[PDB]
Amino acid sequence: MSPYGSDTTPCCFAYLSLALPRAHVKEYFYTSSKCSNLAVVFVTRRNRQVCANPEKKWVQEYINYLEMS
Amino acid sequence: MSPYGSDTTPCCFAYLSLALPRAHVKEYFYTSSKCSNLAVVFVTRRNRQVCANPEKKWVQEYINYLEMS
Repeated sequence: MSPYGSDTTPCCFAYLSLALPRAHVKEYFYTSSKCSNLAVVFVTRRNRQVCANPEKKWVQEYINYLEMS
Repeated sequence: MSPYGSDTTPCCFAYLSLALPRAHVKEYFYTSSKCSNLAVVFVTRRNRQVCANPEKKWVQEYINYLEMS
């Protein structure tokens, strides 16, 4: 437990019109609530995370695909 | 290297006047360049990081102390 919650917080704002194939992605995640902008963090099969804003339809498609698969 | 980057940025904007003693900290560090605010991340002896803006004297002293020790 950390009594002091004023620590390093993962935040991000990015997007990509050409998203990596769904076969390379493992799952999706959302940026910290501390972030002024809510973004989606895709975790690849290589466990490498990337940030993309949910307003991109590809992100929606990938989220919709990863939520069902 | 990553041809496709833009991922979670460890950022922070906080401070604490009642900071933990130098015996509780191991070292200091700076926030990522993607951060809109430069902050200092202190790494405790428990591998727990914490942030504090360098504008605080405690941070300056701890930086000056941790840079030498």
